Amino acid sequence: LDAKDIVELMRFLPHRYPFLLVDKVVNIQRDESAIGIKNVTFNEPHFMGHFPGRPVMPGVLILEGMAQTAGAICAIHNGFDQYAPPYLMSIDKARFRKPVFPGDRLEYHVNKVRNRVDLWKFQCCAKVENTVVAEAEICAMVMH
Amino acid sequence: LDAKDIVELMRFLPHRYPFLLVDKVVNIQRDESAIGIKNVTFNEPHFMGHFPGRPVMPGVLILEGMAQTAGAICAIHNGFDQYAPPYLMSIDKARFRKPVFPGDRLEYHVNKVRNRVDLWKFQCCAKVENTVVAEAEICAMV
Amino acid sequence: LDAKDIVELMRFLPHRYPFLLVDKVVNIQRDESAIGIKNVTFNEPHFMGHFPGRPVMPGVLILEGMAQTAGAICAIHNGFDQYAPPYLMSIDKARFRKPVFPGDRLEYHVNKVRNRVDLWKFQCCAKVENTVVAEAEICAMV
Amino acid sequence: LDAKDIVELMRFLPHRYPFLLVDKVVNIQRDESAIGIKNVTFNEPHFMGHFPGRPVMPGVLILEGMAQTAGAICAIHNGFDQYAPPYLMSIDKARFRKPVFPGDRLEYHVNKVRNRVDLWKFQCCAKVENTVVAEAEICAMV
Amino acid sequence: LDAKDIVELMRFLPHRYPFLLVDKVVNIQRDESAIGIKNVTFNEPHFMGHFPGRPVMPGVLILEGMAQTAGAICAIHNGFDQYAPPYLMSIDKARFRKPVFPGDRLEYHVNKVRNRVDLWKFQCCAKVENTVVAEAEICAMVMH
Amino acid sequence: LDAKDIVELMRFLPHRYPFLLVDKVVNIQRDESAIGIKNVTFNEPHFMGHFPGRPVMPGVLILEGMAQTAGAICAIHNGFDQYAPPYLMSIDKARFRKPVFPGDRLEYHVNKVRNRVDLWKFQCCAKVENTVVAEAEICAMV
Repeated sequence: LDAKDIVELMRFLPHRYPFLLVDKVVNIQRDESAIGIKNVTFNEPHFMGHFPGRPVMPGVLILEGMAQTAGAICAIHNGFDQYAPPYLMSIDKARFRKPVFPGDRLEYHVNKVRNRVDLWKFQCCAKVENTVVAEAEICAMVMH
Repeated sequence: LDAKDIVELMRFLPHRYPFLLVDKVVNIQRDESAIGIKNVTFNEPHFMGHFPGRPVMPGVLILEGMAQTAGAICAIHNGFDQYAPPYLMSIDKARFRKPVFPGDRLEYHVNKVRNRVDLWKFQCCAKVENTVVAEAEICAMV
Repeated sequence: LDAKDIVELMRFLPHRYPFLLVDKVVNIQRDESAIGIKNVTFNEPHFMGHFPGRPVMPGVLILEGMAQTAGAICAIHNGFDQYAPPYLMSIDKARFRKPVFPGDRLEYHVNKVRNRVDLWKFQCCAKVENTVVAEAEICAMV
Repeated sequence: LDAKDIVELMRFLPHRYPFLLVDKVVNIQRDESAIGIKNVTFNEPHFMGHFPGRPVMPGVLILEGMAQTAGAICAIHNGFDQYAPPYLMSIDKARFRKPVFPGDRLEYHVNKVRNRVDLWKFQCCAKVENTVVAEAEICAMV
Repeated sequence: LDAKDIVELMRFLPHRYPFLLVDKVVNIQRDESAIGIKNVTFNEPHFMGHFPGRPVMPGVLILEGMAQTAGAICAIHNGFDQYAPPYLMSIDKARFRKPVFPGDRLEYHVNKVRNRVDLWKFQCCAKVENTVVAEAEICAMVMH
Repeated sequence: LDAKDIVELMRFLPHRYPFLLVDKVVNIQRDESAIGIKNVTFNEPHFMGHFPGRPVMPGVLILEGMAQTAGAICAIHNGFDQYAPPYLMSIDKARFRKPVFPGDRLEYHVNKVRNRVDLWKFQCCAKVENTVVAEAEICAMV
């Protein structure tokens, strides 16, 4: 199974700091499934304000992590890259079960559902230590 | 109808820079409805990486804007404040119709649906110049 | 009348984050007049320190806003761009009448006075909702 | 002659990062004159965008440097502090003669002219190695 | 064995963003040993410039991580906290063996050597997946 | 004797904000010795958290300053540049004698010891006003 480090990811994702929210993608099975890795550390800029004295990872950035891992494997598979950026179209059945904190390691399990005509839709679940922490169905399109 | 400037907001929202994503809240009708204001400007940190030479507002921060205006009127109404922080639980039927850019002014129209037992759920739609730019149903606890 | 969005602006202004202080320029009449747009939002880096718990837009950044809108229309008109960067030379009669806050929208009305030999000088006034909030006469070279 | 380090300054200036633009104030003669110290280093946030690959100190921040040194000695002298924040009102005869860069050390010589009824006006000149690099007359209220 | 989460750590370390470089401390045996946890993620501010397009963790921040975990257990043990800040005095035998990257998880193993009269000196080794990535002997003093 | 300003430095050091920790390098004698300049100012990001209301320069960034001035003269001498990045391997006999603050000007005196096969090791001492403030022996590869 394929894997991508951060420098490789940068070839398929246009996202940069402070908005590149996966560190690795592993167990990449073509197009259909992968698992994205995101280390959560206190030394991230969002923790300055979310929340002061009580750092907790904003759910929306988890969603964004998920979306980036999905979009990443699709850009890899479809011979696309950055220079052709994604555009988030829908999020459904997004459910947050447990807060995540500095020190936690997020694994974003994404499963295909659909990817055709510059438009993919994945089923994604976020785990921290085989505990499901969030889930959503995320759809985006891509432009050129 | 009630309004809150940024300094007042800061009393009900624990959120600070870089994650305080509403600038005002206006036409606050108790608990049931409001409209949050967010000016989009190029001089915001996320525009460094989203995207380089092509700044466009991340939809998730639109969601977060909506969630903040909701939670803010709920914190105001229920005699709560910060020190009792919110926790986003669900987002459903989230739909992004049109990209927003520096210079745009977002208005987050939120409408009650539910708020009881430290648990509210609102129906929210984001507009730029009477054009609906996004919509979601957001639910959080406190 | 011409207008420029942020991405276009970037071709005429070398300024980048955190010091690109206009979001749009509109009603561009050649070289002679324009109006620069700057949305003020809490999510800007300078509000971390100006001031803590009391965000208020620094007057010098309003100045810098005005200077950029002027220098932009001049760079556009004279077939210049970035790669040829401006150098602020003078500011006179600068007067700040009212504080501006998150949620506010600044319009920088600039009027020609002079532009020849890589050296322009404009009369600029900043408004927030047809209320004059500042004014200055600014001169720079290139 | 009196001096203030950064931690002392913080008691008289409400300004914080990224907008606290003097590091020291020395040769403080009551109320009438001082000299503000500002080290220019590449590791400052504004150099990210002013300019990319060509760091050069923004003139308006030099202005702001001067204003802060003035407002500081006034806050010290008049038994004021932060909690009573300044408001910049005018800038006149502002003239920038030479660009300043990382590695440079700015000295802001300020001279009284006026300070009464929460309203001072100073004559300020900025030097880098006994070379005048800018000058302005600045007035603010409190 | 004791452990401290980030909010607890904040009581014993005065360090804040962008210079709080441990996320957790675990297996805290009094004063004598612990292991500090630091997740390395791309979304940290230093990665903007170290290096552009090639994020690699600066060794000096690893040293700093180590020093913070040592100083943390000492502040805990000695009934100290922040408000009494540390002051780094020496670093010796600092050796960096392998680069660390976004996605990596740092464990800082620290062992006592000395702690008396507001002055401690620890032996510290940084591992990523039971692989020694760095080591140093770090001494600091504390003031009140 | 050779000198490099910040823009030149940028050609030999891959490091950028917020981790470019020298502003100049002067008295560059080939490869063998130099002196790096770093102005310490309050307006640097690390001073946000090191420490709040008590800014004091982190010793490790002093080390990093020294390492950068070393690696910079080595990159200059050996016809290298950035695109071939350095990797810090050892630090020994590192000793911090006196805290440095905003307003201070650091000078990093570095002296060769060794530089062969993409592997240099220098003896470095940091001074503020002819007072030795720190010292280390630093070794890196490329």
